Amino acid sequence: KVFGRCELAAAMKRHGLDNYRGYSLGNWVCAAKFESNFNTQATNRNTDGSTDYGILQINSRWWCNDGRTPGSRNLCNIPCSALLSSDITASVNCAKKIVSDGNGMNAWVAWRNRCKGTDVQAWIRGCRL
Ligand code: NA
Ligand SMILES: [Pt+2]
Repeated sequence: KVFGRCELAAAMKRHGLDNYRGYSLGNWVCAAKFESNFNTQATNRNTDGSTDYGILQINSRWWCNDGRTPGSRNLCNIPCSALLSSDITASVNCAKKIVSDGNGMNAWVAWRNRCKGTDVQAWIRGCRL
């Protein structure tokens, strides 16, 4: 599913990401734009053999089981395919564990490099939230 910007903002808000660990909703919408282009089906292979999955590009190295990342962890206790659903619940629930783990949104390379320190409130402008 490719979300619209305000459509994703509404879903992320409903699932409790606005101000989650102090990150405003615009931070999460910006992170999903640059991680996945708002596409729940996005997948990208990492150099270490792991893969990033879904609208927030969650890594099989630590967070999910994809059956091809040997020696890895599954800290969200899910198959990585759960992170590709049109329903973002599994991605949002897993993102909450990631952002809680001590590095905050720096875990998302695209957030660090393209969102951090920018006018992230622009990402929710015009939306009826
Ligand atoms: Na894993
Ligand atoms: Pt939820």
